[PDB]
Amino acid sequence: GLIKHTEYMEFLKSVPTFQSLPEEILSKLADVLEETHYENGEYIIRQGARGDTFFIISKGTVNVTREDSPSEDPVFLRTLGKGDWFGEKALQGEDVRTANVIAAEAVTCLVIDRDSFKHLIGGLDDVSNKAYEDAEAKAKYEAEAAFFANLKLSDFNIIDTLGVGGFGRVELVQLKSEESKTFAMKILKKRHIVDTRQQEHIRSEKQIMQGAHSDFIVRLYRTFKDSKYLYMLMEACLGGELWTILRDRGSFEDSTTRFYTACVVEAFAYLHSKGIIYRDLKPENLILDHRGYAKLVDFGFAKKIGFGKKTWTFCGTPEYVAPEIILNKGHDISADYWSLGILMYELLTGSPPFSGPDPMKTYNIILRGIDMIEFPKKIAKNAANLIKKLCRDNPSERLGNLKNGVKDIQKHKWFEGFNWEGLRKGTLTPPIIPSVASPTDTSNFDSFPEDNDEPPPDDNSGWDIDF
Ligand SMILES: Nc1cc(C(=O)O)ccc1CN1CCC[C@H](O[C@H](CO)c2cc(Cl)cc(Cl)c2)[C@@H]1c1ccccc1
Repeated sequence: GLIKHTEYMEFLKSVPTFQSLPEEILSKLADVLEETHYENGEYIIRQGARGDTFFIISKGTVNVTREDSPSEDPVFLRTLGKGDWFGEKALQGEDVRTANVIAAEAVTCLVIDRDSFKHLIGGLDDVSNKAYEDAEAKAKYEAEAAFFANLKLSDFNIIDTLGVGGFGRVELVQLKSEESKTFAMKILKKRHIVDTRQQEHIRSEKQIMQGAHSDFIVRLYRTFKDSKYLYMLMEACLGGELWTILRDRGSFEDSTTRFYTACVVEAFAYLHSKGIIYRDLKPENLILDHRGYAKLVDFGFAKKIGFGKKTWTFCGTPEYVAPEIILNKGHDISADYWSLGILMYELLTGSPPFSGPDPMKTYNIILRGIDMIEFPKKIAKNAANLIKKLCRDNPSERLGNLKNGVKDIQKHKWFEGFNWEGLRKGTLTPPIIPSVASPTDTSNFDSFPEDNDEPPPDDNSGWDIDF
């Protein structure tokens, strides 16, 4: 019906999830959705029954209940109303109903069975599948956040240590209910953060790392907190630290360094797309997963900046600080292209190019520039040429900040023959293949002694409110 199709259309444009979708999808949905009516107390879905239908509530309210066992009272889960929906798993295949949906008053639902939804999905356009992916990604992450929001620290067990410092430590943890699932738990002493004045640094680290979805960045699922520590639940990358592998090997070959530099270029293309400066690039910030792919791990100095704006915080290890940071001229994402040049040089030779006996002396040699360095014979011509373009003194003139952004780095002669697409798909063979026997294998990390020392003092000031 023309009227009914427009009423369905105007109703679908009022639902927060469906309104982003194109007109083709919303119109084709309106062409096949059908109305079903219920009354107060009537069961729409019964737990344990089989089903092949998804419901969108267009009028009234429903009570969602469930029983954990046959000899137990039903536990009330939630109440849903106009614009909400339920029964979606019946579209994806699984028929058994895991909860009752009972009408709280007179209800109308717009329904679409499994076969109709499948037939609608089966024949669609190429543009029609692109905004569908954005909405599927958005709801796939909100569902991930909800899975982790249910968990507590008491649901995990410590396996072994991955790293130790003044900050605290990084532990390989296993989820008690699923032994195939292991994570890297970074446990920070709140006292060390307060003594170093990193309250806002750790606060933006949580915001950046959780919102980031890149295969070249370590995921941060959630955080926890208690009176002494902050806990950051991350993706376990069991291939090992790039700094220990670099230490063990001395330096990396040209092709080896190229694959790791390419991993950082992808991570930076993603961060720079969101207006985020990384600022902490060095071999210690890279970790290999079980395949040998490299990912950025630490977002302590990272910062969300506005398009066309600069920042002025003097931060970082002196050898990796860009000249505009030393000179207090303000900096943006182009300080990461400088860092990329420093990383290439250290990975190819075992040492970064600029280093004095203290910070001030290191800053003095940086201000002298990359054209004042005698490049080792070890560094290939194309690699030396790319380093000099990445480490141009003026950030405006720096490669990656020119006409085509990061594409100017990707198109450089050093990367000729490099399969960027194969790297993004995960089919490019990495240069060092780590040996990982299981999710609990920590043999690619150094051994750490257990911490026998006293716990740090309690910190009950509410700067950690969001953790
Ligand atoms: N939450 C979540 C978790 C996961 C995961 O766990 O991986 C995956 C997906 C989602 C998002 N998903 C949830 C259910 C409702 C909707 O999806 C159904 C098809 O199931 C649907 C019904 C109609 Cl009538 C019309 C359209 Cl366009 C879609 C929505 C969705 C929203 C937009 C696009 C696709 C799906």
